[PDB]
Amino acid sequence: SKPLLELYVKASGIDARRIGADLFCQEFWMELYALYEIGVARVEVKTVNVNSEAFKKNFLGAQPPIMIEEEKELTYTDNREIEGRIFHLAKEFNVPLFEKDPSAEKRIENLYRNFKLFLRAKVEFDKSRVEDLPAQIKVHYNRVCEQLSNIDQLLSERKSRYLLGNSMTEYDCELMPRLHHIRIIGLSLLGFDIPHNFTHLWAYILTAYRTAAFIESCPADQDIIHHYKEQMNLFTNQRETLQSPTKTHTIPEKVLSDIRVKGLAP
Amino acid sequence: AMAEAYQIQSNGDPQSKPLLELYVKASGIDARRIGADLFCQEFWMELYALYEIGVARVEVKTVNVNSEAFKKNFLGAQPPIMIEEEKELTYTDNREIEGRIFHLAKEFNVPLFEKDPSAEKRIENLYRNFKLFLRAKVEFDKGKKEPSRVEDLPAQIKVHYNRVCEQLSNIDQLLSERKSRYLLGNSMTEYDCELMPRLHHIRIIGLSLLGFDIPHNFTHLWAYILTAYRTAAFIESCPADQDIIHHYKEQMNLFTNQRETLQSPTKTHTIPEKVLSDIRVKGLA
Ligand SMILES: [Ca+2]
Ligand SMILES: [Ca+2]
Repeated sequence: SKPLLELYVKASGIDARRIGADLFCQEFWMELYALYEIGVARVEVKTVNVNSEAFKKNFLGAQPPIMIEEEKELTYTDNREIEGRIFHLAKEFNVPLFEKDPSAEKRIENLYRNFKLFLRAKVEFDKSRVEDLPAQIKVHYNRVCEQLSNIDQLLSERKSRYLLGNSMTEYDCELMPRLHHIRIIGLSLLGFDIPHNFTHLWAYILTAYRTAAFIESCPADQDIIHHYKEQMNLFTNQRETLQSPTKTHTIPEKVLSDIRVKGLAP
Repeated sequence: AMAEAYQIQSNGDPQSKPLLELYVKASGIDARRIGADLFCQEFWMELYALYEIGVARVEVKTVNVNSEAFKKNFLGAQPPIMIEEEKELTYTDNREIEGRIFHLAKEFNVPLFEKDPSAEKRIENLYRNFKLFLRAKVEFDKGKKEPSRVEDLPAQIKVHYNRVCEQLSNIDQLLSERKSRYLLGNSMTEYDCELMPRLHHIRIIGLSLLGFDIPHNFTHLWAYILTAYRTAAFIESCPADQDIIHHYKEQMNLFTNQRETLQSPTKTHTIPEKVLSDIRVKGLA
């Protein structure tokens, strides 16, 4: 007597059995998990290879995320449609999953925008150590750090476990995957981690790594790395290809100590 | 506001108003031609509404989604994508693109966005049944040199066609009761930006591939299609017939020979004769 929603997510380009690193797939999967956890929806998630013939013919060129509600004969291929259906369901069963917060919206966009500029600038430059970067590349790195600081500041003013309060919202479903992508790509491709002095931001990342919605929907490190390399036309050798999948959900020991001192975790 | 209007010296530079660039999926036959992506046409129509009244500057550019530069520049995002360079902003997600256009429409008192669950259901139900019929008939005709006529189809294929006609009929009925130029009233809204391209796709694909026209007795609907073919927002953003056909062929994996690949592009915006008369004799145009 509760709706079944099937979510199609883009598969890893390395192994089509593994979930890929599309951020919009993780956003909706997180939302759906939040409804699933509390018995408001039935949810199946399926991986798909977007280059496949059956995929193209079945969705006429739509890309994941795609959500299906067969009991209603409804296919939601557009992100507006998927969000609207999940919002309707959240609202129906009084689940506080959606809120409007222009501050979060701006912080999220601006962080990832600067991340993308830095990723491209540094990869092209390296075709190095961040400390040694010349001004014209280093400025992109600094701007990423500035946005990370801004979110640290926001979390520090709010004193909240999640971005808007003590419960998860659509904005965590967007920011947490972006932060984790920033970490994984930072450490592997760019030469940096999130600055250790941003204790609130790190506490929020710990919160992500303790949130079942995030954990269950999180791609392996190798699949995050391949996602960006593939779109950037960066070669991935077979050693890399064959790496057994891992999920790096660790916090630096000194950061964990700082989190305890300031009381930023349970 | 007039009192206030007398107290504002708002500048007269075309470069005052926001510049929004829309990247649209190109034709897979000739990448210089606009493709048939329905979300691209929806937002282009909305941008044109704002463009034509001087609310925004708008440029449109076609892209081969398979190009290395496009993949690298937008990290896998697909058209439609909207750029507002002067704000350093890139809207890659349809929620973001709509959000920005919605904001601007509101800010300048433009009645472009409304909420209507009648309209939203009718649009979805029409295109859903069209897609079912497209897929069912294409598969039925596999291994035949001459395609089947719709009138000869067995019940489990023909039902999708009948459901298409039912939904077209439902929309005709809604328009007849509303007596409006556009779907919701006198002004183009986002729902027109969704239905008019869908209707035109259905008309072109019906005549060219599936063996049917939008029924000629649906006079109010045909009047609304005529409205489309007289709305600059629609006309300017409308792909050529060959690119609409190719769009569905390339995903339905159907064969495009050298000839229709070399077919010179045309845009068929023609109402049937008796239908145009019916429209005139009811004053629907
Ligand atoms: Ca989608
Ligand atoms: Ca898009």
